[PDB]
Amino acid sequence: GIKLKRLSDKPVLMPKAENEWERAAVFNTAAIYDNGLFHLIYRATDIGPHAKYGKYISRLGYAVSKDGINFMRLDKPVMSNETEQELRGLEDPRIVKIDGIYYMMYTGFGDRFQDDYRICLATSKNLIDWERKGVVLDEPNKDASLFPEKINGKYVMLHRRYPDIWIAFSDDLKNWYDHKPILKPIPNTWESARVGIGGPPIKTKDGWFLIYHAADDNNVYRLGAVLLDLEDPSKVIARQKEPILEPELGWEKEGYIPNVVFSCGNAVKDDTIYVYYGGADTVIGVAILEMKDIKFHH
Ligand SMILES: OC[C@H]1O[C@@H](O[C@@H]2[C@H](O[C@@H]3[C@H](O[C@@H]4[C@H](O[C@@H]5[C@H](O[C@H]6[C@@H](O)[C@H](O)[C@@H](CO)O[C@H]6O)O[C@H](CO)[C@@H](O)[C@@H]5O)O[C@H](CO)[C@@H](O)[C@@H]4O)O[C@H](CO)[C@@H](O)[C@@H]3O)O[C@H](CO)[C@@H](O)[C@@H]2O)[C@@H](O)[C@@H](O)[C@@H]1O
Repeated sequence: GIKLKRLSDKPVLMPKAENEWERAAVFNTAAIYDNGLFHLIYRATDIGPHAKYGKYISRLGYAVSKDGINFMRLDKPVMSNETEQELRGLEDPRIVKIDGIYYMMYTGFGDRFQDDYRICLATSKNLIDWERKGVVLDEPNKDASLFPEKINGKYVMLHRRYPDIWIAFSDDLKNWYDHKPILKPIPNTWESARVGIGGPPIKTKDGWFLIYHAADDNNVYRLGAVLLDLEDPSKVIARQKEPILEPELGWEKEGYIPNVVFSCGNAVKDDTIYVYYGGADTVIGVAILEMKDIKFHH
């Protein structure tokens, strides 16, 4: 069925030894195509992103490309660890643009107590200057994004009350209602342990195309695909049984976290989806899917 095609056998972005904030790893990047350019807001750590390596701090960098493969990168992070909720940094951003404003949801990792991580919101007009809007849901949660437009006059968000993908609605982004689970793990498969969104969903004629990730019982992360109904995105029209992307290359299989492909961003240019993904929580790669190749067996 659906399979992402890698544009390169090499990463499109790698850590940079000269800059402490991105010395160890760059991964799990937001992505958006705007004004003729691919833009990445990428997660970066000073240390390998696991407790076994040390007290890593995640910050958000900016990179830009004309072709979606060769990137230029800014020397400093566009968002750094500023609040108490962000003591251990900002993780796994997802960005959409609605009416001239970029809405970035990210995980603020505090680690002051058990499950001290929260979905936070920041907005920008330019992807460089970010204004914090605070915690979105005051509960242990992550893997969140707005839909790229309002549905029936309402903001809609995906989130992940472990281990399932959830949806919720809001008039003003301040209070949320109609919480319901939309996607769950399937036992004795590649997607048994947990699920979560990839990048933000993409609107097509047949429905909302949503890339999701899942872990198996050996903690191998892969990507999958689902189609949601346009008017009621809680309804799953189709879900592909097989993954669309798996760890295959050396920099996907080996790194700080072995056997991981993980996406927080899918940019669109001329009916081609550019899916950016972290490899082994260490580097960033890219793989494509043409709109016309979005075909579900059901
Ligand atoms: O966003 C922060 C951080 O998230 C990372 O991934 C998430 C998660 O991280 C670990 C931890 O997750 C715990 C729990 O951890 C397991 C184990 O649990 C303890 C105890 O905490 C539980 O209460 C108890 C069950 O009642 O079991 C105990 O054994 O602790 C181990 C050591 O810390 C850890 O290896 C085990 O995975 O796992 C459950 C799901 O199974 C989580 O819901 C729960 O939050 O969270 C802390 C921060 O609070 C982290 O420091 C730990 O690394 O790991 C999950 C997979 O196991 C993953 O799904 C979560 O996303 C990374 O994404 C990282 O990059 C990021 O900085």
